[PDB]
Amino acid sequence: GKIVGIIGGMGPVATVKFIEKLTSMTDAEIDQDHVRYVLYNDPEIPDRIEAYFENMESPVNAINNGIKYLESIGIDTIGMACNTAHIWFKEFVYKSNFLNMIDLTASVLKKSGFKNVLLLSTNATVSSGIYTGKLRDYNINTVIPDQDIVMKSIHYVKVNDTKMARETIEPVINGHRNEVDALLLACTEMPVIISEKTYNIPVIDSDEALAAALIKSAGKRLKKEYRLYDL
Amino acid sequence: GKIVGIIGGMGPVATVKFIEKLTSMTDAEIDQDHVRYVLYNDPEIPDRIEAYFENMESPVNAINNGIKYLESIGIDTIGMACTAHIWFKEFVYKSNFLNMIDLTASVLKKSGNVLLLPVIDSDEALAAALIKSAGKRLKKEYRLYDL
Repeated sequence: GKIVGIIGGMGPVATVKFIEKLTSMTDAEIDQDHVRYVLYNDPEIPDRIEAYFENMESPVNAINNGIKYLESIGIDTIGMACNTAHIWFKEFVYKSNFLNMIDLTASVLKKSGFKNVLLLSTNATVSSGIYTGKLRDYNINTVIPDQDIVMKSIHYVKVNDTKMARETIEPVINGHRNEVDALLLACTEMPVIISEKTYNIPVIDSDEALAAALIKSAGKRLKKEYRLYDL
Repeated sequence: GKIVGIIGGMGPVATVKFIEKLTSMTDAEIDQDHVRYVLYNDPEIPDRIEAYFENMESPVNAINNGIKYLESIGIDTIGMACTAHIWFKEFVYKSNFLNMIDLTASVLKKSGNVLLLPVIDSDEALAAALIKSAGKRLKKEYRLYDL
C-alpha cells in the first residue's frame, strides 16, 4: 500500500481527467484496493508553450518544488501528467523514481506494433522532437497534423469547452484516417475528448501509459482491458 | 494564489467528482488562474462506520497525519469532502480546517426544510470556500455559494 506522487495542473481540466482515468484503470473490488496518492496540482506552473518558444519562465522551478514536497514524506515514485513539460526532464531535481511519460508511452507504442500513427500533441512537443528522438530507432511512421488546428482544439479543452474542441479536431482525425493505424495521444488535453470508441480508431494514450506505471508502483492491480499498458 | 490542501480518497470516485467540481467552479481563462492545491487521497481510510466500530478503529490518525503533511507544505486552509467527519472534533490542526457541514448550513440560510440528497451541493459549498481561500475567482453562476 505504497503512496505515489502526481504532479499536475498542466492543465487543470486535463488533470481531472488524468485522475479519473487512473481510478478507472485500477482493478479494485473494495475501495482500499485503489491507489493512495498525493496530487501536487499547481496550475501556476508557467505556460509551457511560452517557455519553449517565447523565452518566458521555464516550468522547472515550480515543478522542482512539487517534487521536493512529494519526496518529503518518503514518496519514491512520482509521475508528471504533462507531455510538454518533459522537454525539461533533464533539469528536474529528484531523489525518487520520477517516471518519464514519454518513455513509457514510446515503450507502449513500440510494443503495440503500430507502424503508422497520428501524433496529437502541443506544437512544442512536435518541434522539440521529444517523441521523434525516442522512436527514431524503432521504424515507426509518425504523421504530424496541422499544428494550428490541434493547438486550437487543445485551447478549447483547457477552458472546458469540450464541444468546440471536438468540432475542431474532428476533420483533422477524419482527414488522416487513410494513412494512420492509430492515434497517439501525447497531450493530456486530448484524452478528455478522445478515446478508442470516439472515432473507432485505436488509441495509444500517454495518460494511460503513465497511469499504468503509477498503479503498478502503488502495488495495485490494472484492469485487463488495459493490457497494452502493462509494461 | 495560495496553495490549499484537500484530503480525499473516501471514496476515489467521489474525490474525482469533487476536484472536477472545484475546477469547473473556478473562473479562469488561462491555466494559471486556477486553484493551486495538494490533494492527499487515501482510499485506505475506512468509509463504513461498521468497519470502525468492528475493529476498534478511528480515522483520526490517518487524517491527522494528512493534516501534518499538508501543513508542512505551508498550507493555511484544508478542506475534506466525504464518514470521517464524524470525528471532526478530534482532528488536530494548526491551519484552518474547513467544516463542510457549517459551510453547507450557512449557504442554506443565506438565501433560504431541505430534502437530504432548488439544488444545493455540499461539495460545491466546500469548493467555493477553497476557491476563496486560494485567492482565486468564483464563476458567477455559483453566486449562491459565495459565503
